[PDB]
Amino acid sequence: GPFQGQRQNEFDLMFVKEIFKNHNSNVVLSPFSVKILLTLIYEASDTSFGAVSNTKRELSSVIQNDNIDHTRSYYKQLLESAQQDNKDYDLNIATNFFVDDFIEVINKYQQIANTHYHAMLEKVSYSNPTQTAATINNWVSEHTNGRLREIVTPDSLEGAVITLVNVIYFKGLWTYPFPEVANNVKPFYGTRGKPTNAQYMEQNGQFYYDNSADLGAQILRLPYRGNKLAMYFILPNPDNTVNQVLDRINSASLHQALWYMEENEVNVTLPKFKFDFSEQLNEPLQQVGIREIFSQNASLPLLARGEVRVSRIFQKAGITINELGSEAYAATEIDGVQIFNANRPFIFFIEDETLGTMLFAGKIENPVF
Repeated sequence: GPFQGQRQNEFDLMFVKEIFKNHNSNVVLSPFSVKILLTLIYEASDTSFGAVSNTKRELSSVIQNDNIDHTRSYYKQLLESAQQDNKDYDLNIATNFFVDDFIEVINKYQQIANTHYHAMLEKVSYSNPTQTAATINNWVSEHTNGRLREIVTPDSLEGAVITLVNVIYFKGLWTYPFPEVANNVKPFYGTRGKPTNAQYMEQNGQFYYDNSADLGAQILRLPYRGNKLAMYFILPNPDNTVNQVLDRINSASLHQALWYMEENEVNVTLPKFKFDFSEQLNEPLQQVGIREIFSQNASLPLLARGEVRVSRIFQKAGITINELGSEAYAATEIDGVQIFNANRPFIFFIEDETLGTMLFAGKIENPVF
C-alpha cells in the first residue's frame, strides 16, 4: 500500500520545480540521487565537521540533523531499499567522481563513498578530453545496462578538474499490466501549439486515485511488482496547466493530495513514452540557493589530499512506460468507474513506498514512443 509517513521531499520538490520551469520538453530526473551527490560533496568538504561555513550551511536541507553518522545510515538505508537486488525489478543508481591525474584521492573518502553512498572515484586525464569522454560514456553504459550510452562530449569537459556524474536505471513490471492493442493512436493536446499524436494504452482496474480539488489535478497510482515501488501520475484538470499545478505543489500540499487517494474503480488511459534527459546541475543548483560549492571559496579537502572543487555535475536518466511496465517486454503473468485520460501534459514520479523516496520525477509535454 501507499506510503503513510511524511516524505522528506522538500528539497526534491523545490529542485524538480526549478528544472521543469526551465524546460519545455519531456523531463525526467532523480531528485533523491541529487541529494546523494550533494551529500557526497558535503562529506568531501572541510565544513562538514559538527565548524561552520556557507557550504555546510547551504547543503542543509539535504543533511540529517547535521550529524554525520545519521546522515550515512540514512542515505545508505534508502539507497539499499531502492536498489535492493531482487527478482521483481532492477533499479541501479550509479555515481562517480572523475578526477584529473594530478589529484590524490583520500583513501578514507573512497571508503565512505563506496560503503554509505554506493559511489566511486576514478582517475582520468582531462588533458585528453576525447579519451576521458569515452571513459565516462562507457561507464554510463556499463552501469545502465546500455539504456544510456553517453552523457558528455569533449566540449563539456573543457576546463574540468573534477566531474561528478550520476545516472539511474530502472526496469520493472506493473502489478496490473495494460491489455496490448496493436493500433491505438489518438491526439495529444500539448501545452502550446496544435495537438500532436500519441500511442495509448487503456485498462479498467482498482487503483488509488483522487481528483484533487486542492491541486486542480487528478492523481493516480500504478504499482510495480515487488511491494516497493509505484509510479504516480498528476494530471492537471483541463482548466489548468502543468505549471499551475506545479505552483500548488509543496511537501504539505502533496502530502495531503496523496493522503486523499483511495482505491477506486478507474478507467486509465496513458500515452506510452520512451525518452531520456540529461543536464548539467550547476546552474539549477545555483538557482535554488546551492552556490558556495561552485564558488572560488569551495574546497574538497576530505576528498582531495591537500584547493580543488567540483567543476561540473552531470545527471542523466532514461524512462519508458508501456503496457507491461518500464523497460519491460515480458510478463510471466497477466457502475461507478472514474475516468483518468491523460491526453494532455502531466507530471509523474516513482517512489519507494516503504520510505517515501522520490527516485524518479518527470513530466510529459509530448510523449514519444
